[PDB]
Amino acid sequence: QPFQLPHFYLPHPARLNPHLDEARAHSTTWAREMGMLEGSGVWEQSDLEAHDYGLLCAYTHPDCDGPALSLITDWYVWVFFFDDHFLEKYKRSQDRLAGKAHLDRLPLFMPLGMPEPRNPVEAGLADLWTRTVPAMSADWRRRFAVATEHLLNESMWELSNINEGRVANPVEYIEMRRKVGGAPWSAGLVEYATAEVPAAVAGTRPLRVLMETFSDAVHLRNDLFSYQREVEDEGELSNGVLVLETFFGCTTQEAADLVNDVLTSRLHQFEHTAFTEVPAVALEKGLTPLEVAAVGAYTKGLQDWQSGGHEWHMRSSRYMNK
Ligand SMILES: NCCCC(O)(P(=O)(O)O)P(=O)(O)O
Ligand SMILES: [Mg+2]
Ligand SMILES: [Mg+2]
Ligand SMILES: [Mg+2]
Repeated sequence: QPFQLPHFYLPHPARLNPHLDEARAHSTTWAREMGMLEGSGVWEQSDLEAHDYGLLCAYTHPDCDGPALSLITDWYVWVFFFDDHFLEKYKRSQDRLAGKAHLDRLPLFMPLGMPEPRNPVEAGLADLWTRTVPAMSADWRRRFAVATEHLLNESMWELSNINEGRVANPVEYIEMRRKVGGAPWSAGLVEYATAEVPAAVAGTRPLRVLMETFSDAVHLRNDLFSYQREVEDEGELSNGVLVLETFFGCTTQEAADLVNDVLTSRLHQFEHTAFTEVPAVALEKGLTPLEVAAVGAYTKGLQDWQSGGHEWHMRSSRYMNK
């Protein structure tokens, strides 16, 4: 173990969806149906169960019913399969050209007909997209497809950095995980689980800031938990602890300690944003009682996502949690 986990700022206790065991059973079955287990070259069933994405989603989406949790869990099974698949098939061989082609096919499985799927990533996305889109607005649809594409562009950017040996500097790292990282995608599914953000406030600064603080915080937390795997097994350079470490030339523990202080700070700004800036713009735009409740449902969702996410990271076999 390369460093000891720091003292985390954890103000709000996590809650756990009672449909957890339902989500587990369904998603493991769905994974095999998509071809993500034996024969994938990526996961065996034992891997998927040890990662425990049912537990992740039950922690991060505590209030939705059994069917919603099952769909969300499949989404996360898919997003992590895509991550480990891309690593195993393209990153470890630094196959930038084949990676590009792989990624270029995936938008064909998010129509705003579809081709036949040739791999589990394509198969999973096709399935999820058809199951999810009918329940949401046409506007959520366009935003969610964009968010999913950003995730895809992220893998490319990361691979190119690995291939050229270039670690991003601290501002570059943050801005890149903001622009193409998976926080808007996660927040996209929080809306599915809670309510879509009223368009009257969706593009305003306080909701933008709310997303910035949410994004920074979730990535920095994961960086702390996955540094060991990423640095001494994967060769992944997209990690905040590694970014500070190379920039300052400090010890691993020193960088993790500062990363965590940055994390606590982002969490502070989230709380302030959620409590003050967002309610203010809700008044300024004259949202109805119903619209205000949707906003509150969503921001509350982000809070529970973060608290649950930490409890998951402390348990999943993906991470440095002893
Ligand atoms: N799509 C899921 C993202 C997975 C990660 O969180 P992990 O540390 O678990 O590998 P990332 O690769 O972004 O660091
Ligand atoms: Mg990744
Ligand atoms: Mg990863
Ligand atoms: Mg990580």
